[PDB]
Amino acid sequence: LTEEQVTEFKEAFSLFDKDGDGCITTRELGTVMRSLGQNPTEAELRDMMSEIDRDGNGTVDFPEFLGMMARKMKDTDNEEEIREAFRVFDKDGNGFVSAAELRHVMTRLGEKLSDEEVDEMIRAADTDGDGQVNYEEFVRVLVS
Ligand SMILES: [Ca+2]
Ligand SMILES: [Ca+2]
Ligand SMILES: [Ca+2]
Ligand SMILES: [Ca+2]
Repeated sequence: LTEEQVTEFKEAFSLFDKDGDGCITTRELGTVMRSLGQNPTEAELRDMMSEIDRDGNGTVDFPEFLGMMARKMKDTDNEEEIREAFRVFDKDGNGFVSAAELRHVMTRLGEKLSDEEVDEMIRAADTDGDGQVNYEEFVRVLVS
């Protein structure tokens, strides 16, 4: 992460760590959520904390909080990277990747494929039978 990002996350952490002791407990997470107009149960708060408490000591320190934010940012970036790739493959912007578009963009990526090979790729990913690859069909492949 950048210095900047670490700084914004340190500010956020400080808002949860009400007593300033360096860790966020389930009670402090309760106090933050109620201050936002929410009202979780104690079981729900233990469950939310469990997902972020990497070492299992029951509370969340700043390295664990930063690890949660870094993984959230990476998930958002991977999703954006796959969307951007789809928009680059869909050269005419109609929302579908055709066999001709896929053959052409693979050459830009350094792969010279035959029309039969690209047509096999289209049929493997084309789960609705329209002969083109739509965005969700593309995501399915890039996630497998
Ligand atoms: Ca604390
Ligand atoms: Ca911990
Ligand atoms: Ca297209
Ligand atoms: Ca399709």
